[PDB]
This record gives sequence, structure tokens and C-alpha cells, in this order.
Amino acid sequence: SLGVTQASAQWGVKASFQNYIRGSIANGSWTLNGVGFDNQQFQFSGNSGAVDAENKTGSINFPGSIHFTGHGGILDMQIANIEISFNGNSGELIADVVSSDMDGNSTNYGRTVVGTLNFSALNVSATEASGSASVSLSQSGSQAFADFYTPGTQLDPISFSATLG
Ligand code: HEM
Repeated sequence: SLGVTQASAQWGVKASFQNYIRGSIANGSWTLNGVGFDNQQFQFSGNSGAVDAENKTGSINFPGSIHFTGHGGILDMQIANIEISFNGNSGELIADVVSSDMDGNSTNYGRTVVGTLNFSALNVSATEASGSASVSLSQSGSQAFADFYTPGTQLDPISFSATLG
């Protein structure tokens, strides 16, 4: 097995969700704690995780949170501590999620699979790993989005790169 030296990931959650949050219906915004933003993608930076190159499995862990708000605080969605887990060319996007429904009632979903990953590219070597995957929304993710997206909806794709040591 190989440890992650430096990893980075790029994921916008969903472009149409960003535009909704910042648009004239939600009249909302987001705040970031330990996460950046560029190219309409949240920017994650991590130095932990491990990759079993022999078996092409791994987990790439990131700190940081995104906090979406809208509708005078009725919409309140937190996504934190994302993790890209892979086994072969499939995997899971895991995060800690707390979100509210349209009544403003919050649910702590805990640490949950937000989507299943299907990698279009996944490369692993002695010194690096990188990949890009489509993200298919999970049951818990659909509930966290207040049922506005159905399970299986395609979110933004996620990409990552990591040095390994
Ligand atoms: C008073 C509360 C709310 C109202 C009136 C409301 C209303 C709406 C409306 C009218 C749309 C369509 C927007 C468009 O197509 O441009 C929409 C989309 C959406 N809403 Fe809200 N909503 C509320 C709360 C919430 C909450 C609590 C969530 C939880 C995350 C949420 C998640 C979404 C999502 C995911 C979409 C789809 C955005 C997209 O097009 O990608 N909404 N909502």
C-alpha cells in the first residue's frame, strides 16, 4: 500500500445547483471553510488517505466544508469531509451531510455515500494517482437535496490527483 502525500480534488456538487443557490429564486449563497472555489468547482486539498496499487483500491480524504443557504435560511445544506473511495473503476463519494427540508427541518445524515462513482479515467502508479468520475446521486443524497433530485441523478463529475509515497 501507498500513502497519499498531497491530493487535490475538484467538484462543483452540481452546476445547476450552484446557479439556483445564487439565483433569484433561492436568493442564497454558500460559505467555505477549508475549501476553495475556481472553474465553478469547489477545490479540496488533502494530505491523507492510501492507495493499494496492486489491487487498484484507495481512499482519498479531504477536510473542509461547504455551507449552502437560501430561502431566508430554510435551505441550509452542509457537506463536509469528502472522501473519494475506489475499487477498480467504480467507487463512492462519501461526506458528512446535514440538510433541511422545505419546512426548515434539519436532518443530520451523518457520514454517508452521497453518490456512486463511475470512473472515465483512473490511473495509479508507484508515485501518483488521478482520475475523473461521474457522480450518481444516492438515496441519502436525494433526501438531503429535499427530493428535488431523484436517486440516480447525475451530479457534477469529480476529479482528483494525488502524489503517493
Ligand atoms: C421555501 C423553500 C423553497 C422553495 C420556495 C423552493 C423552490 C424551488 C423552485 C421554484 C425551484 C426551481 C428553480 C429553478 O428551476 O430555477 C427549486 C429548485 C431546487 N430546489 Fe428549492 N425550494 C425551497 C427549498 C429548498 C430546500 C430546503 C432544498 C434543499 C437542498 C432545495 C433544493 C432544490 C434543488 C436541488 C433544486 C433544483 C436546482 C437545479 O435546477 O439544479 N430547495 N426550488
